[PDB]
Amino acid sequence: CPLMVKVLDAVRGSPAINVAMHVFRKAADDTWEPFASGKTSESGELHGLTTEEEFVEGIYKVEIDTKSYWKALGISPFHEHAEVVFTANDSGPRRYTIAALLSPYSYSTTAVVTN
Amino acid sequence: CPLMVKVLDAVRGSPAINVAMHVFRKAADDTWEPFASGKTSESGELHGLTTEEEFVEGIYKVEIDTKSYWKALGISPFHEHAEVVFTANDSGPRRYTIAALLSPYSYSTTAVVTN
Amino acid sequence: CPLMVKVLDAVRGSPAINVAMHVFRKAADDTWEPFASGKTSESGELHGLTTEEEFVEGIYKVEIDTKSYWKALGISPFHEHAEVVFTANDSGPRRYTIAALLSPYSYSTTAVVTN
Amino acid sequence: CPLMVKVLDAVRGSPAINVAMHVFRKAADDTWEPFASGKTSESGELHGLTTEEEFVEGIYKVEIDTKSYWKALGISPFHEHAEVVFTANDSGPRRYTIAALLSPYSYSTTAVVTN
Ligand SMILES: CCc1oc2c(Cl)ccc(Cl)c2c1C(=O)c1cc(I)c(O)c(I)c1
Ligand SMILES: CCc1oc2c(Cl)ccc(Cl)c2c1C(=O)c1cc(I)c(O)c(I)c1
Repeated sequence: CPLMVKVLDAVRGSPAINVAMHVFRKAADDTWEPFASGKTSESGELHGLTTEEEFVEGIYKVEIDTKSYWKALGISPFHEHAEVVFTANDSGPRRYTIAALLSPYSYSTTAVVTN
Repeated sequence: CPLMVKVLDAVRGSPAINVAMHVFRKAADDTWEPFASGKTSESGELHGLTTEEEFVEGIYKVEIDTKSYWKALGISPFHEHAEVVFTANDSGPRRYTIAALLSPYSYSTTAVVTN
Repeated sequence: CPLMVKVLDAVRGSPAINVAMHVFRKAADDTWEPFASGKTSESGELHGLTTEEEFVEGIYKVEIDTKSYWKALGISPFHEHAEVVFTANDSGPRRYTIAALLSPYSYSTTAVVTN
Repeated sequence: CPLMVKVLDAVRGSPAINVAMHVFRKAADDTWEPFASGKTSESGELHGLTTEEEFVEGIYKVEIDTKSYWKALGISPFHEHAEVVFTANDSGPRRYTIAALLSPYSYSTTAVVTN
Protein backbone atom coordinates (compact mmCIF):
# COMPACT_ATOMS: atom_id res chain seq x y z
CA CYS A 1 0.00 0.00 0.00
CA PRO A 2 2.03 2.97 -1.27
CA LEU A 3 -0.58 5.63 -0.38
CA MET A 4 -2.87 5.69 2.65
CA VAL A 5 -4.91 8.44 4.29
CA LYS A 6 -5.70 8.89 7.98
CA VAL A 7 -8.27 11.37 9.29
CA LEU A 8 -8.90 12.34 12.91
CA ASP A 9 -11.53 14.54 14.56
CA ALA A 10 -10.26 17.16 17.02
CA VAL A 11 -13.72 17.97 18.43
CA ARG A 12 -14.65 14.41 19.42
CA GLY A 13 -11.14 13.00 19.90
CA SER A 14 -11.75 10.06 17.61
CA PRO A 15 -11.08 8.76 14.11
CA ALA A 16 -13.08 10.67 11.52
CA ILE A 17 -15.29 7.90 10.11
CA ASN A 18 -17.04 7.84 6.74
CA VAL A 19 -15.10 10.82 5.41
CA ALA A 20 -15.19 10.79 1.63
CA MET A 21 -12.19 11.83 -0.43
CA HIS A 22 -11.01 11.78 -4.03
CA VAL A 23 -7.40 11.54 -5.22
CA PHE A 24 -6.42 13.30 -8.45
CA ARG A 25 -3.28 13.23 -10.56
CA LYS A 26 -2.16 16.34 -12.41
CA ALA A 27 -2.29 15.94 -16.19
CA ALA A 28 -0.03 17.45 -18.83
CA ASP A 29 -2.68 20.10 -19.53
CA ASP A 30 -2.69 21.06 -15.80
CA THR A 31 -6.15 19.53 -15.23
CA TRP A 32 -6.85 17.15 -12.34
CA GLU A 33 -7.63 13.63 -13.62
CA PRO A 34 -9.59 11.49 -11.15
CA PHE A 35 -7.28 8.77 -9.85
CA ALA A 36 -8.90 7.04 -6.85
CA SER A 37 -11.46 7.65 -4.11
CA GLY A 38 -12.96 6.14 -0.97
CA LYS A 39 -14.36 6.79 2.49
CA THR A 40 -12.46 6.40 5.76
CA SER A 41 -13.06 3.30 7.86
CA GLU A 42 -14.01 3.07 11.53
CA SER A 43 -10.29 3.67 12.22
CA GLY A 44 -10.32 6.88 10.17
CA GLU A 45 -8.15 5.21 7.54
CA LEU A 46 -8.44 4.66 3.79
CA HIS A 47 -6.22 1.94 2.26
CA GLY A 48 -6.00 0.30 -1.14
CA LEU A 49 -6.19 3.50 -3.20
CA THR A 50 -3.44 2.59 -5.65
CA THR A 51 -0.64 0.10 -6.33
CA GLU A 52 3.14 0.33 -6.55
CA GLU A 53 3.00 0.04 -10.36
CA GLU A 54 0.52 2.82 -11.01
CA PHE A 55 1.66 5.25 -8.28
CA VAL A 56 4.28 6.92 -10.49
CA GLU A 57 6.05 10.23 -9.95
CA GLY A 58 3.85 13.25 -10.47
CA ILE A 59 1.74 15.77 -8.62
CA TYR A 60 -1.20 14.35 -6.67
CA LYS A 61 -4.13 16.07 -4.96
CA VAL A 62 -6.16 14.53 -2.14
CA GLU A 63 -9.49 16.34 -1.74
CA ILE A 64 -11.11 15.46 1.58
CA ASP A 65 -14.83 16.25 1.94
CA THR A 66 -14.61 17.78 5.39
CA LYS A 67 -17.71 19.91 4.80
CA SER A 68 -20.01 16.87 4.52
CA TYR A 69 -18.43 15.38 7.66
CA TRP A 70 -19.20 18.42 9.83
CA LYS A 71 -22.64 18.86 8.29
CA ALA A 72 -23.50 15.28 9.27
CA LEU A 73 -22.44 16.19 12.83
CA GLY A 74 -24.62 19.32 12.88
CA ILE A 75 -21.57 21.60 13.22
CA SER A 76 -21.04 24.60 10.95
CA PRO A 77 -17.72 24.23 9.05
CA PHE A 78 -15.47 26.84 7.48
CA HIS A 79 -13.81 25.00 4.59
CA GLU A 80 -15.39 23.58 1.46
CA HIS A 81 -12.88 20.72 1.65
CA ALA A 82 -9.34 20.08 2.77
CA GLU A 83 -6.92 19.69 -0.13
CA VAL A 84 -3.46 18.13 0.11
CA VAL A 85 -1.31 18.58 -2.99
CA PHE A 86 2.13 16.96 -3.16
CA THR A 87 4.74 15.61 -5.56
CA ALA A 88 5.43 11.89 -5.29
CA ASN A 89 9.11 11.27 -5.99
CA ASP A 90 11.18 8.13 -6.48
CA SER A 91 13.89 8.25 -3.81
CA GLY A 92 14.02 4.60 -2.79
CA PRO A 93 10.93 2.62 -1.76
CA ARG A 94 8.52 5.13 -0.23
CA ARG A 95 5.17 4.56 1.49
CA TYR A 96 3.07 7.73 1.94
CA THR A 97 0.57 8.36 4.72
CA ILE A 98 -1.37 11.60 4.27
CA ALA A 99 -2.88 12.53 7.63
CA ALA A 100 -5.40 15.26 8.49
CA LEU A 101 -6.66 16.38 11.89
CA LEU A 102 -9.96 18.22 11.49
CA SER A 103 -11.71 20.97 13.42
CA PRO A 104 -14.70 22.98 12.17
CA TYR A 105 -12.67 26.13 11.41
CA SER A 106 -9.19 24.63 11.11
CA TYR A 107 -7.27 21.60 9.98
CA SER A 108 -3.73 20.29 10.22
CA THR A 109 -2.12 17.95 7.74
CA THR A 110 1.18 16.10 7.68
CA ALA A 111 2.86 13.36 5.70
CA VAL A 112 4.56 10.29 7.09
CA VAL A 113 6.86 9.03 4.33
CA THR A 114 8.72 5.82 5.11
CA ASN A 115 10.56 2.90 3.50
CA CYS B 1 -9.88 44.97 5.28
CA PRO B 2 -12.21 42.00 4.76
CA LEU B 3 -9.67 39.39 3.60
CA MET B 4 -6.21 39.13 5.18
CA VAL B 5 -3.70 36.26 5.27
CA LYS B 6 -1.04 35.53 7.87
CA VAL B 7 1.70 32.91 7.50
CA LEU B 8 4.12 31.70 10.16
CA ASP B 9 7.21 29.49 10.03
CA ALA B 10 7.18 26.63 12.60
CA VAL B 11 10.88 25.81 12.08
CA ARG B 12 12.31 29.27 12.76
CA GLY B 13 9.51 30.58 14.97
CA SER B 14 9.03 33.64 12.81
CA PRO B 15 6.73 35.20 10.23
CA ALA B 16 7.03 33.54 6.83
CA ILE B 17 8.18 36.49 4.71
CA ASN B 18 7.76 36.94 0.94
CA VAL B 19 5.33 34.03 0.57
CA ALA B 20 3.43 34.40 -2.69
CA MET B 21 -0.22 33.47 -2.91
CA HIS B 22 -3.07 33.69 -5.40
CA VAL B 23 -6.76 34.04 -4.57
CA PHE B 24 -9.44 32.66 -6.88
CA ARG B 25 -13.22 32.89 -6.89
CA LYS B 26 -15.48 30.21 -8.32
CA ALA B 27 -17.41 31.52 -11.33
CA ALA B 28 -20.97 30.70 -12.35
CA ASP B 29 -19.52 28.26 -14.90
CA ASP B 30 -17.65 26.49 -12.02
CA THR B 31 -14.16 27.54 -13.14
CA TRP B 32 -11.69 29.28 -10.81
CA GLU B 33 -11.33 32.88 -11.84
CA PRO B 34 -8.35 34.96 -10.64
CA PHE B 35 -9.43 37.31 -7.86
CA ALA B 36 -6.32 38.82 -6.20
CA SER B 37 -2.69 38.02 -5.41
CA GLY B 38 0.23 39.22 -3.34
CA LYS B 39 3.07 38.24 -1.08
CA THR B 40 3.54 38.33 2.66
CA SER B 41 5.36 41.27 4.23
CA GLU B 42 8.08 41.22 6.89
CA SER B 43 5.27 40.55 9.40
CA GLY B 44 4.12 37.47 7.45
CA GLU B 45 0.87 39.28 6.59
CA LEU B 46 -0.84 40.14 3.32
CA HIS B 47 -3.37 42.97 3.41
CA GLY B 48 -5.25 44.95 0.81
CA LEU B 49 -6.34 42.02 -1.36
CA THR B 50 -9.92 43.25 -1.84
CA THR B 51 -12.65 45.60 -0.61
CA GLU B 52 -16.02 45.05 1.04
CA GLU B 53 -17.80 45.97 -2.22
CA GLU B 54 -15.78 43.62 -4.43
CA PHE B 55 -15.66 40.69 -1.95
CA VAL B 56 -19.16 39.42 -2.68
CA GLU B 57 -20.61 36.06 -1.61
CA GLY B 58 -18.97 33.11 -3.24
CA ILE B 59 -16.50 30.29 -2.94
CA TYR B 60 -12.91 31.47 -2.71
CA LYS B 61 -9.61 29.59 -2.88
CA VAL B 62 -6.34 30.85 -1.40
CA GLU B 63 -3.38 29.05 -2.94
CA ILE B 64 -0.27 29.69 -0.82
CA ASP B 65 3.05 28.93 -2.57
CA THR B 66 4.68 27.14 0.32
CA LYS B 67 6.99 25.15 -1.95
CA SER B 68 8.90 28.21 -3.20
CA TYR B 69 9.17 29.41 0.40
CA TRP B 70 10.89 26.24 1.59
CA LYS B 71 13.03 25.84 -1.53
CA ALA B 72 14.57 29.28 -1.06
CA LEU B 73 15.56 28.16 2.45
CA GLY B 74 17.29 25.07 1.00
CA ILE B 75 14.47 22.68 1.93
CA SER B 76 12.60 20.35 -0.40
CA PRO B 77 9.12 20.27 1.20
CA PHE B 78 6.32 17.76 0.83
CA HIS B 79 3.48 19.99 -0.35
CA GLU B 80 3.22 21.80 -3.67
CA HIS B 81 1.15 24.53 -2.03
CA ALA B 82 -1.32 25.07 0.79
CA GLU B 83 -4.88 25.40 -0.47
CA VAL B 84 -7.66 27.05 1.56
CA VAL B 85 -11.13 26.90 0.02
CA PHE B 86 -14.15 28.42 1.71
CA THR B 87 -17.52 30.07 1.22
CA ALA B 88 -17.45 33.72 2.23
CA ASN B 89 -20.17 36.23 3.13
CA ASP B 90 -23.01 33.72 2.87
CA SER B 91 -24.71 35.30 5.91
CA GLY B 92 -23.69 38.86 5.07
CA PRO B 93 -20.29 40.57 5.06
CA ARG B 94 -17.60 39.26 7.39
CA ARG B 95 -13.90 39.93 7.90
CA TYR B 96 -11.69 36.89 7.29
CA THR B 97 -8.15 36.16 8.42
CA ILE B 98 -6.75 33.02 6.79
CA ALA B 99 -3.74 31.75 8.74
CA ALA B 100 -1.23 29.01 7.95
CA LEU B 101 1.60 27.64 10.11
CA LEU B 102 4.24 25.96 7.92
CA SER B 103 6.70 23.10 8.40
CA PRO B 104 8.44 21.24 5.58
CA TYR B 105 6.16 18.19 5.77
CA SER B 106 3.12 19.68 7.46
CA TYR B 107 0.99 22.74 7.79
CA SER B 108 -1.93 23.84 9.88
CA THR B 109 -4.50 26.35 8.74
CA THR B 110 -7.29 28.15 10.53
CA ALA B 111 -9.62 31.07 9.98
CA VAL B 112 -10.66 33.98 12.18
CA VAL B 113 -14.05 35.33 11.10
CA THR B 114 -15.44 38.50 12.64
CA ASN B 115 -18.61 40.59 12.25
CA CYS C 1 6.08 44.16 25.15
CA PRO C 2 8.45 41.19 25.39
CA LEU C 3 5.95 38.45 26.30
CA MET C 4 2.50 38.28 24.70
CA VAL C 5 0.04 35.39 24.33
CA LYS C 6 -2.62 34.86 21.67
CA VAL C 7 -5.31 32.18 21.79
CA LEU C 8 -7.71 31.19 19.03
CA ASP C 9 -10.77 28.92 18.95
CA ALA C 10 -10.69 26.31 16.12
CA VAL C 11 -14.38 25.39 16.55
CA ARG C 12 -15.86 28.88 16.21
CA GLY C 13 -13.08 30.44 14.13
CA SER C 14 -12.66 33.29 16.57
CA PRO C 15 -10.38 34.63 19.29
CA ALA C 16 -10.65 32.65 22.52
CA ILE C 17 -11.85 35.37 24.90
CA ASN C 18 -11.43 35.47 28.70
CA VAL C 19 -8.95 32.58 28.79
CA ALA C 20 -7.06 32.67 32.08
CA MET C 21 -3.39 31.79 32.22
CA HIS C 22 -0.54 31.82 34.72
CA VAL C 23 3.14 32.31 33.92
CA PHE C 24 5.84 30.75 36.10
CA ARG C 25 9.61 31.04 36.13
CA LYS C 26 11.93 28.28 37.30
CA ALA C 27 13.83 29.33 40.42
CA ALA C 28 17.41 28.48 41.36
CA ASP C 29 16.00 25.79 43.68
CA ASP C 30 14.15 24.26 40.64
CA THR C 31 10.65 25.15 41.85
CA TRP C 32 8.16 27.06 39.69
CA GLU C 33 7.74 30.54 41.05
CA PRO C 34 4.71 32.68 40.06
CA PHE C 35 5.75 35.29 37.50
CA ALA C 36 2.63 36.90 36.00
CA SER C 37 -0.99 36.12 35.13
CA GLY C 38 -3.93 37.46 33.18
CA LYS C 39 -6.76 36.65 30.83
CA THR C 40 -7.23 37.09 27.12
CA SER C 41 -9.10 40.13 25.83
CA GLU C 42 -11.82 40.29 23.18
CA SER C 43 -9.01 39.91 20.62
CA GLY C 44 -7.80 36.67 22.27
CA GLU C 45 -4.59 38.45 23.30
CA LEU C 46 -2.89 39.02 26.63
CA HIS C 47 -0.40 41.89 26.82
CA GLY C 48 1.45 43.64 29.59
CA LEU C 49 2.58 40.54 31.48
CA THR C 50 6.15 41.78 32.08
CA THR C 51 8.84 44.28 31.07
CA GLU C 52 12.22 43.95 29.39
CA GLU C 53 13.98 44.58 32.71
CA GLU C 54 12.00 42.00 34.70
CA PHE C 55 11.93 39.32 31.95
CA VAL C 56 15.45 38.04 32.56
CA GLU C 57 16.96 34.82 31.17
CA GLY C 58 15.36 31.70 32.53
CA ILE C 59 12.94 28.89 31.95
CA TYR C 60 9.33 30.02 31.84
CA LYS C 61 6.06 28.08 31.83
CA VAL C 62 2.77 29.42 30.46
CA GLU C 63 -0.16 27.43 31.83
CA ILE C 64 -3.28 28.22 29.78
CA ASP C 65 -6.59 27.25 31.44
CA THR C 66 -8.19 25.71 28.39
CA LYS C 67 -10.47 23.48 30.47
CA SER C 68 -12.43 26.37 32.00
CA TYR C 69 -12.72 27.90 28.52
CA TRP C 70 -14.38 24.83 27.04
CA LYS C 71 -16.52 24.10 30.11
CA ALA C 72 -18.11 27.55 29.96
CA LEU C 73 -19.09 26.75 26.36
CA GLY C 74 -20.76 23.51 27.52
CA ILE C 75 -17.91 21.26 26.37
CA SER C 76 -16.00 18.75 28.47
CA PRO C 77 -12.52 18.88 26.87
CA PHE C 78 -9.68 16.40 27.00
CA HIS C 79 -6.88 18.54 28.39
CA GLU C 80 -6.64 20.04 31.87
CA HIS C 81 -4.62 22.95 30.49
CA ALA C 82 -2.16 23.79 27.74
CA GLU C 83 1.40 24.06 29.02
CA VAL C 84 4.15 25.93 27.16
CA VAL C 85 7.62 25.70 28.69
CA PHE C 86 10.62 27.43 27.14
CA THR C 87 13.96 29.07 27.80
CA ALA C 88 13.83 32.80 27.13
CA ASN C 89 16.50 35.42 26.47
CA ASP C 90 19.39 32.95 26.50
CA SER C 91 21.06 34.84 23.62
CA GLY C 92 19.98 38.29 24.79
CA PRO C 93 16.56 39.94 24.96
CA ARG C 94 13.89 38.80 22.52
CA ARG C 95 10.17 39.45 22.07
CA TYR C 96 8.01 36.34 22.39
CA THR C 97 4.49 35.66 21.20
CA ILE C 98 3.13 32.36 22.52
CA ALA C 99 0.15 31.23 20.45
CA ALA C 100 -2.31 28.39 20.98
CA LEU C 101 -5.12 27.18 18.70
CA LEU C 102 -7.74 25.26 20.71
CA SER C 103 -10.15 22.41 19.97
CA PRO C 104 -11.85 20.27 22.60
CA TYR C 105 -9.53 17.29 22.13
CA SER C 106 -6.51 18.98 20.59
CA TYR C 107 -4.44 22.09 20.54
CA SER C 108 -1.53 23.43 18.57
CA THR C 109 1.00 25.86 19.95
CA THR C 110 3.75 27.87 18.34
CA ALA C 111 6.04 30.76 19.16
CA VAL C 112 7.03 33.88 17.25
CA VAL C 113 10.39 35.18 18.45
CA THR C 114 11.74 38.51 17.22
CA ASN C 115 14.87 40.60 17.80
CA CYS D 1 -3.07 -1.26 26.16
CA PRO D 2 -5.14 1.54 27.70
CA LEU D 3 -2.58 4.31 27.07
CA MET D 4 -0.29 4.70 24.07
CA VAL D 5 1.70 7.62 22.69
CA LYS D 6 2.47 8.43 19.06
CA VAL D 7 5.00 11.07 17.99
CA LEU D 8 5.62 12.38 14.48
CA ASP D 9 8.21 14.77 13.05
CA ALA D 10 6.89 17.59 10.84
CA VAL D 11 10.34 18.58 9.52
CA ARG D 12 11.33 15.15 8.19
CA GLY D 13 7.85 13.73 7.58
CA SER D 14 8.50 10.60 9.59
CA PRO D 15 7.85 8.96 12.95
CA ALA D 16 9.82 10.66 15.71
CA ILE D 17 12.08 7.80 16.85
CA ASN D 18 13.83 7.45 20.21
CA VAL D 19 11.85 10.27 21.80
CA ALA D 20 11.95 9.88 25.57
CA MET D 21 8.93 10.67 27.72
CA HIS D 22 7.75 10.27 31.29
CA VAL D 23 4.15 9.85 32.45
CA PHE D 24 3.14 11.29 35.83
CA ARG D 25 0.00 10.97 37.92
CA LYS D 26 -1.17 13.87 40.06
CA ALA D 27 -1.03 13.12 43.78
CA ALA D 28 -3.31 14.33 46.55
CA ASP D 29 -0.70 16.95 47.51
CA ASP D 30 -0.71 18.26 43.88
CA THR D 31 2.77 16.85 43.17
CA TRP D 32 3.51 14.76 40.07
CA GLU D 33 4.35 11.15 41.01
CA PRO D 34 6.34 9.28 38.35
CA PHE D 35 4.07 6.66 36.80
CA ALA D 36 5.72 5.25 33.65
CA SER D 37 8.27 6.16 30.98
CA GLY D 38 9.79 4.97 27.72
CA LYS D 39 11.18 5.97 24.33
CA THR D 40 9.28 5.85 21.04
CA SER D 41 9.92 2.98 18.65
CA GLU D 42 10.88 3.11 14.98
CA SER D 43 7.15 3.71 14.35
CA GLY D 44 7.13 6.71 16.70
CA GLU D 45 4.99 4.77 19.15
CA LEU D 46 5.29 3.87 22.84
CA HIS D 47 3.12 0.98 24.10
CA GLY D 48 2.92 -0.97 27.33
CA LEU D 49 3.07 2.03 29.68
CA THR D 50 0.33 0.84 32.03
CA THR D 51 -2.42 -1.75 32.47
CA GLU D 52 -6.21 -1.60 32.72
CA GLU D 53 -6.06 -2.25 36.48
CA GLU D 54 -3.62 0.51 37.39
CA PHE D 55 -4.81 3.16 34.90
CA VAL D 56 -7.46 4.57 37.26
CA GLU D 57 -9.28 7.89 37.03
CA GLY D 58 -7.13 10.88 37.83
CA ILE D 59 -5.06 13.59 36.23
CA TYR D 60 -2.10 12.42 34.15
CA LYS D 61 0.80 14.34 32.62
CA VAL D 62 2.86 13.10 29.67
CA GLU D 63 6.15 15.00 29.44
CA ILE D 64 7.79 14.46 26.05
CA ASP D 65 11.50 15.34 25.77
CA THR D 66 11.25 17.19 22.48
CA LYS D 67 14.31 19.30 23.27
CA SER D 68 16.66 16.28 23.27
CA TYR D 69 15.10 15.07 20.00
CA TRP D 70 15.82 18.31 18.12
CA LYS D 71 19.26 18.66 19.70
CA ALA D 72 20.18 15.20 18.39
CA LEU D 73 19.09 16.43 14.93
CA GLY D 74 21.22 19.59 15.18
CA ILE D 75 18.13 21.84 15.05
CA SER D 76 17.56 24.60 17.60
CA PRO D 77 14.25 24.00 19.45
CA PHE D 78 11.95 26.41 21.25
CA HIS D 79 10.33 24.28 23.95
CA GLU D 80 11.93 22.60 26.94
CA HIS D 81 9.47 19.73 26.48
CA ALA D 82 5.94 19.14 25.30
CA GLU D 83 3.53 18.44 28.15
CA VAL D 84 0.10 16.85 27.76
CA VAL D 85 -2.06 16.98 30.89
CA PHE D 86 -5.47 15.30 30.90
CA THR D 87 -8.06 13.68 33.17
CA ALA D 88 -8.69 9.99 32.55
CA ASN D 89 -12.36 9.25 33.18
CA ASP D 90 -14.38 6.04 33.37
CA SER D 91 -17.09 6.37 30.72
CA GLY D 92 -17.16 2.83 29.37
CA PRO D 93 -14.04 1.00 28.15
CA ARG D 94 -11.67 3.69 26.87
CA ARG D 95 -8.31 3.34 25.10
CA TYR D 96 -6.26 6.56 24.96
CA THR D 97 -3.78 7.50 22.26
CA ILE D 98 -1.89 10.71 23.00
CA ALA D 99 -0.40 11.98 19.75
CA ALA D 100 2.07 14.81 19.15
CA LEU D 101 3.32 16.28 15.87
CA LEU D 102 6.58 18.12 16.44
CA SER D 103 8.28 21.07 14.78
CA PRO D 104 11.24 23.00 16.22
CA TYR D 105 9.16 26.03 17.28
CA SER D 106 5.71 24.45 17.43
CA TYR D 107 3.84 21.30 18.26
CA SER D 108 0.32 19.96 17.90
CA THR D 109 -1.25 17.37 20.15
CA THR D 110 -4.51 15.47 20.03
CA ALA D 111 -6.15 12.53 21.74
CA VAL D 112 -7.80 9.58 20.07
CA VAL D 113 -10.08 8.03 22.69
CA THR D 114 -11.89 4.87 21.62
CA ASN D 115 -13.68 1.79 22.94
C1 LIG E 1 -4.80 12.19 11.18
C2 LIG E 1 -3.63 11.64 11.98
C3 LIG E 1 -2.93 12.80 12.69
O1 LIG E 1 -2.74 13.92 12.06
C4 LIG E 1 -2.15 14.75 12.84
C5 LIG E 1 -1.78 15.99 12.55
CL1 LIG E 1 -2.12 16.59 10.98
C6 LIG E 1 -1.17 16.80 13.48
C7 LIG E 1 -0.94 16.22 14.71
C8 LIG E 1 -1.32 14.92 14.97
CL2 LIG E 1 -0.93 14.39 16.57
C9 LIG E 1 -1.94 14.16 14.04
C10 LIG E 1 -2.42 12.89 13.94
C11 LIG E 1 -2.45 11.93 14.92
O2 LIG E 1 -2.85 12.21 16.05
C12 LIG E 1 -2.25 10.56 14.62
C13 LIG E 1 -1.49 10.14 13.53
C14 LIG E 1 -1.34 8.80 13.21
I1 LIG E 1 -0.22 8.33 11.53
C15 LIG E 1 -1.92 7.85 14.02
O3 LIG E 1 -1.76 6.52 13.73
C16 LIG E 1 -2.67 8.21 15.14
I2 LIG E 1 -3.53 6.69 16.34
C17 LIG E 1 -2.82 9.57 15.43
C1 LIG F 1 -3.29 31.59 18.35
C2 LIG F 1 -2.70 32.15 17.07
C3 LIG F 1 -2.39 31.00 16.11
O1 LIG F 1 -1.89 29.93 16.57
C4 LIG F 1 -1.72 29.06 15.57
C5 LIG F 1 -1.23 27.83 15.65
CL1 LIG F 1 -0.71 27.22 17.22
C6 LIG F 1 -1.11 27.02 14.53
C7 LIG F 1 -1.52 27.58 13.34
C8 LIG F 1 -2.03 28.88 13.30
CL2 LIG F 1 -2.48 29.37 11.70
C9 LIG F 1 -2.14 29.63 14.42
C10 LIG F 1 -2.56 30.91 14.76
C11 LIG F 1 -3.09 31.88 13.94
O2 LIG F 1 -4.00 31.61 13.17
C12 LIG F 1 -2.71 33.25 14.09
C13 LIG F 1 -1.50 33.62 14.68
C14 LIG F 1 -1.16 34.94 14.87
I1 LIG F 1 0.65 35.43 15.80
C15 LIG F 1 -2.02 35.94 14.45
O3 LIG F 1 -1.64 37.23 14.64
C16 LIG F 1 -3.24 35.65 13.83
I2 LIG F 1 -4.51 37.23 13.20
C17 LIG F 1 -3.57 34.28 13.66
